[PDB]
Amino acid sequence: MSLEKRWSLKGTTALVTGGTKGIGHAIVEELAGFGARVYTCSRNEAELTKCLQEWENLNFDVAGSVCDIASRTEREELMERVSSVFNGNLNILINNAGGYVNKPIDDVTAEDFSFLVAVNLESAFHLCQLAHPMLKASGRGSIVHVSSCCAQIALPGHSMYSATKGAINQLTRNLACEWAKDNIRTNTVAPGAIRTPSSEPFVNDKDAVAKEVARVPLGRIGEPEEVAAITVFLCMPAASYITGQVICVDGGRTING
Amino acid sequence: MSLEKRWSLKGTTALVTGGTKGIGHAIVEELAGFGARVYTCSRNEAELTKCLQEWENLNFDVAGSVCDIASRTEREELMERVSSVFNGNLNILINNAGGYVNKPIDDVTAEDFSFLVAVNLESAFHLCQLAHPMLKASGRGSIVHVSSCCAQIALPGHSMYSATKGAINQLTRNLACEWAKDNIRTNTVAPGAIRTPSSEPFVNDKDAVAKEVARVPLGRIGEPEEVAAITVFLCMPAASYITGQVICVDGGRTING
Amino acid sequence: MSLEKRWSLKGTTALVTGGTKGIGHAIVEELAGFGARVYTCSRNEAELTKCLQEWENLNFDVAGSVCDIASRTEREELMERVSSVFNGNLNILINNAGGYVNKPIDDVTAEDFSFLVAVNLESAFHLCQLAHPMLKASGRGSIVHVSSCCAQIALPGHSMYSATKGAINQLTRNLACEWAKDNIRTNTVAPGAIRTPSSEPFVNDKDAVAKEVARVPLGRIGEPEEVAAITVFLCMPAASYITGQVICVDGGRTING
Amino acid sequence: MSLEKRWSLKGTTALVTGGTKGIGHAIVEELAGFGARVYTCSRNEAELTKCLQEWENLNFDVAGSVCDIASRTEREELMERVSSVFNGNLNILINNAGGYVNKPIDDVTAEDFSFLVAVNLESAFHLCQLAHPMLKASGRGSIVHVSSCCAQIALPGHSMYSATKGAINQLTRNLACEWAKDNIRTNTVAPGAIRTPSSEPFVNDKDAVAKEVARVPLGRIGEPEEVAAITVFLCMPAASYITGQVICVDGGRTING
Ligand SMILES: NC(=O)c1ccc[n+]([C@@H]2O[C@H](COP(=O)([O-])OP(=O)(O)OC[C@H]3O[C@@H](n4cnc5c(N)ncnc54)[C@H](OP(=O)(O)O)[C@@H]3O)[C@@H](O)[C@H]2O)c1
Ligand SMILES: NC(=O)c1ccc[n+]([C@@H]2O[C@H](COP(=O)([O-])OP(=O)(O)OC[C@H]3O[C@@H](n4cnc5c(N)ncnc54)[C@H](OP(=O)(O)O)[C@@H]3O)[C@@H](O)[C@H]2O)c1
Ligand SMILES: NC(=O)c1ccc[n+]([C@@H]2O[C@H](COP(=O)([O-])OP(=O)(O)OC[C@H]3O[C@@H](n4cnc5c(N)ncnc54)[C@H](OP(=O)(O)O)[C@@H]3O)[C@@H](O)[C@H]2O)c1
Ligand SMILES: NC(=O)c1ccc[n+]([C@@H]2O[C@H](COP(=O)([O-])OP(=O)(O)OC[C@H]3O[C@@H](n4cnc5c(N)ncnc54)[C@H](OP(=O)(O)O)[C@@H]3O)[C@@H](O)[C@H]2O)c1
Repeated sequence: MSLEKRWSLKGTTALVTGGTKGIGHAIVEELAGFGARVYTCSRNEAELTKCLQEWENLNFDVAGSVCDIASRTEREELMERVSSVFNGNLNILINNAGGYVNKPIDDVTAEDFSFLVAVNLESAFHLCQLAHPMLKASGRGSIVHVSSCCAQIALPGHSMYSATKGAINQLTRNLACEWAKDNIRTNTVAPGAIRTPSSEPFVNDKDAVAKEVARVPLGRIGEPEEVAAITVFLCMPAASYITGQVICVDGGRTING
Repeated sequence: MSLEKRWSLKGTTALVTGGTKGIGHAIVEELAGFGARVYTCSRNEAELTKCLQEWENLNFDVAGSVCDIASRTEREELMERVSSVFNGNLNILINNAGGYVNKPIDDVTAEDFSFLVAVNLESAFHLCQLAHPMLKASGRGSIVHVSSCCAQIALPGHSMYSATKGAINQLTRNLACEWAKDNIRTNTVAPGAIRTPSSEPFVNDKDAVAKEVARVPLGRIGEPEEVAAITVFLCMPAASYITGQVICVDGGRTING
Repeated sequence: MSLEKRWSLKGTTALVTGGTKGIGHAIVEELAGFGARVYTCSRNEAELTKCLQEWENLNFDVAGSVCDIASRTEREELMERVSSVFNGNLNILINNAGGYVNKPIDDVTAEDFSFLVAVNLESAFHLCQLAHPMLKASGRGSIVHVSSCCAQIALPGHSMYSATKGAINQLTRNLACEWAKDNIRTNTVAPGAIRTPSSEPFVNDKDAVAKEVARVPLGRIGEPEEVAAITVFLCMPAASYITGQVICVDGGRTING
Repeated sequence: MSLEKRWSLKGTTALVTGGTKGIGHAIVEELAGFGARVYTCSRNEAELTKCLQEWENLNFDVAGSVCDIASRTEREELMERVSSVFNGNLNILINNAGGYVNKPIDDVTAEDFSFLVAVNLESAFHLCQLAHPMLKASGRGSIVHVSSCCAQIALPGHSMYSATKGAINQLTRNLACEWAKDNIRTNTVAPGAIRTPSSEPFVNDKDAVAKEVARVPLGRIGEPEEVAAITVFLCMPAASYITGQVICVDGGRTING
């Protein structure tokens, strides 16, 4: 296969959960920029409609609908709309939307626990199950979860958040092996500190980011499109021999002494 | 500190969940053999009473009560009995009891998901929270989760089971870092195929174990006391500089090509 | 930067060691396909000349000279020619050329040891040293080592080969952290079994292929351009936040139980 | 086997390279404390003689001879003496003695490279080869390398040192798999900062200590016997199912964000 084909996504369809802000927003534009048809979602109808209007002016083909992926019913309705819009053919699934709690281990409540598990673990797992017939039908499927580099080290207050992301890391390996017979590859991008609306409060704390950036060899927090780039590459045919891998996008955070 | 003291557990107290069968049963006898006072539990009153009667004849000091660690209420009652029996001083917590489901990813039900998470992840997490005041009060605390070597590789049908065990692996690192100030170390033993009542059906399938043992460099399945030995060592003062680690007890399974 | 600029190597200069066959040949053509001026080498003058002739006819700007990277003097002369050709401005360094010995541990000779160390480890380390001033001068530097997925698992007869590759994996982390101040990133691509002239004896052993393929979830040996694609991506500005990582390109080999 | 027999080295024979100071000295006394007949070595005749005199007075059966493990001829003469002393029956091989250089990557000289490779990598590999017939003859063999926790992260000035130790980590996996048929297990203990005569310049730099201690969850540098304890455990029959593992002994250093 030629270079132009191997580095292209024209004629592919993709689903990105939580694509109205930050990393997921960058992933949607990065996928559409390489010729993919993108479907996304969020919980805010006004914000989602503004983004769909913005992407239309950029000549992108992006559809979407309101969906809280922490609800089993709404995950099923979402995959039913995706299956009808894309005619049951889905090439790409990006499990981007997540949830975050920053509390010491003693302070994690029962509701904190179930919230993180529902949005970070059960949602991705169920969406993979629902996507399986469509990924197999497309002929070339690519699942990319976005996890966190703190699923390999210990950060203060990240216990249950990092634990759910660690489960996602292992789920990557099971999916890659079980669904290899369906020509479906599964990988994970694990970001470090990235400038998103969710990381804004931490970013506006001068003393907090100074502690963080000092641990980063590249000496800065990452940008959303620095995560979206590798995410998109893993979905290209050029990555046809890469499956089951956890790629850290952290500027060297986790490997730094 | 002398060699005899560093390799001893005399004068310590321990809690082992699910200590009536298999690995947990071996852990209880291994802890008691080194002079520890052991508290354990299971869901079967008759079987638990027989084990407590057996350990009494072996001159062990083992107490216990019926408890389903998948229930939040029963976990709280258990830690209240442990706190009264041990006078609020607990040195060792062994999160041994677990749950297992063997199904392809497509077949994992919503009830399969919540069952595995409750017994493998939430129970261990909550029991650590409840044990924290007593571990800090003892002056030298040791938490050991028992996970699985399949939280680092992909085995058929192990998806959600391995995913919960992967979360346990990351939780080890958070606990070791957050509670280091309380002189509490946290580690994890990750067993391979071990001869227990739970692994019996797989063990009695000649073709299935032949596939498994062929992947094991040592050419056999492990015994329960091969897991209990390292578990006990991690609780001794000799392991005083080992914390946050995931030790695989698999006969070389996961590192074998 | 825009999408077009982030996914481009236009205006860059690169060095690939061993680009006349196999993976290195795929990397050269992949780099030039994205607009990079390439310099390559090998030990065979006639073969390198034919490659340079072929690449010029494909309108690539690729230069080359004969060099045995296992020779310190020839590594210095190589980096001297690269400096004059590119005017002391080098963006990319790909350490591809290596050596291989398949013998049990009892059979590895002292000459086998020193050969594997010289070609797989010392060459890459020294070339990084000699390239450091030029990479810093470019303003945007990217080092990529080609290691092996068997640096994480044990394959029969791979002991010393995998040991040197394991040393490469660690060197990646040191290079990423020490030279991040110079705007240089360092990563590593660790391939599985790839169809190259070196692997030809392994590929023509139908029994040995079937044994290896059975352990690969994707059910096949990789192709050279499947390694070259991710190699080139790690050199693009799109990978600006990825450093110190070892990316296994093996079709799921190392994570398949 | 019973508890007493599984946690015993009575009747065993061991070899520790570099047992006159620091970690190796702790390993010798720890092995003999459990009943093992030990053989050790160093490059200083007077110091080794005093150690042998001290160990005899403590009623240990420890023998020794002068040997520079960086010399192939002296490694062969060493293993020749070990064979006659133990009558060709060797249970345990501890590769403790090593070398260290702290320089930035730009400053590592060709002599620094070859020195680190010879003492940290080639010595251990060759000694394993020479010990293989004796370990197989013992009927129960155990190899333990002493690597470093910095073979998983990047510390300033550790590049080549950590690279050789990273090679040791991989060699552990090959040795465990190739020699499992001979009833030989191979594992690795990877220490953090330990109070040894070698680390004395680092320990007497109050600024350098505080910088390192701040990254250690346990908030202190380790002690030699904290490394020796787990080293001895991996040689006991109790560890019969543990092989091919790298156990970090660093107080949580490598997993602390
Ligand atoms: N520093 C970092 O940013 C960082 C570091 C490590 C890992 N990560 C991971 O990277 C991923 C991206 O995170 P982010 O930083 O972009 O912030 P985020 O809050 O995880 O992403 C927010 C986007 O997802 C949507 N969303 C949130 N919860 C949702 C739900 N339950 N159902 C449907 N949509 C939902 C949001 O829209 P609405 O709020 O309107 O629903 C918004 O469009 C996350 O999974 C996170 O765990 C981020
Ligand atoms: N091959 C293997 O055996 C293997 C491999 C990898 C990992 N592991 C892990 O090693 C650990 C030990 O497992 P195992 O093989 O000994 O079998 P297991 O079924 O996990 O352990 C059973 C013991 O725990 C008790 N138990 C089970 N569920 C419980 C609950 N909800 N509440 C309280 N007690 C409970 C059982 O008593 P009752 O049933 O009477 O309650 C029994 O005493 C598990 O966590 C498992 O995940 C085992
Ligand atoms: N299955 C696989 O192919 C596989 C698997 C894992 C890792 N790898 C790694 O991936 C890399 C690519 O290997 P490959 O299979 O492409 O090898 P290959 O097909 O034999 O290619 C070797 C290339 O490097 C050149 N070369 C070899 N030794 C050299 C030296 N001392 N100095 C200068 N040039 C030299 C060769 O040219 P001359 O021979 O004319 O000098 C040739 O152009 C290697 O580092 C290998 O260790 C490969
Ligand atoms: N902070 C740490 O201490 C630390 C951290 C990470 C890893 N490590 C590793 O742990 C191991 C223990 O190091 P250590 O700190 O105990 O070193 P040390 O205190 O300097 O002990 C060195 C011992 O080995 C002997 N020795 C050194 N070079 C030798 C050679 N070429 N041939 C024969 N014997 C030799 C020495 O005796 P002579 O000098 O009289 O020959 C001495 O008995 C080393 O492999 C080291 O790389 C240590």
